[PDB]
Amino acid sequence: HHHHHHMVHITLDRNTANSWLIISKDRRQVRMGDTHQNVSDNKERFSNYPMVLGAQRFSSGKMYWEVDVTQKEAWDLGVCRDSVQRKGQFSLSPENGFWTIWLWQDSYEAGTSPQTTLHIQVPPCQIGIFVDYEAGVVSFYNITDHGSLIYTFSECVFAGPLRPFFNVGFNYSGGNAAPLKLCPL
Ligand SMILES: NC(=S)Nc1ccccc1OC(F)(F)F
Repeated sequence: HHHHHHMVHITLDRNTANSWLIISKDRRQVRMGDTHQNVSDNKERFSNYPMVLGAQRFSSGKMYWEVDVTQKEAWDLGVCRDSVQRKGQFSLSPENGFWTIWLWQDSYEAGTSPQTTLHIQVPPCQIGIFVDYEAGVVSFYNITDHGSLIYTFSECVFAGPLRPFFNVGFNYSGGNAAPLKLCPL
């Protein structure tokens, strides 16, 4: 791909974070803490899952960013509507306002309903995310494998402003403590 030149500087929005997340000073890294992180509750926080949004809102144009997933066992990445549900149980689907991929139990899947199996030969350590608002496209790239395509959502019906979306995953196994990191341009 030649999407790198639409690079945007993403930062994480603390106010949206699940109360167990720890976001770095520079707002570019996030990990699962081993307890509640001593913050007040608010209507923006994701309650049920270790999720957080980017601060940036996109309603036009082309945007690109990269995320480091090194030595994680589980995570979700992509974009979502600004108005997605925060409280309770929900599935990651375009019907619910999410355009995402994930790693879970040694398989990669796109968050369609029902989910779609991904075919990745080189497990990625960094993922590129490209959004073309006007075209209705969200694409994912394997930066570890020379930028190879992972998945494209097309004919997207965004129906609102978009925010970068992250899930660091639970750490029941003790093998998923590593952070998500926004990579430098
Ligand atoms: N709120 C729920 S249902 N679970 C949850 C979410 C975020 C951090 C911790 C959580 O409970 C757990 F520790 F049991 F997983």
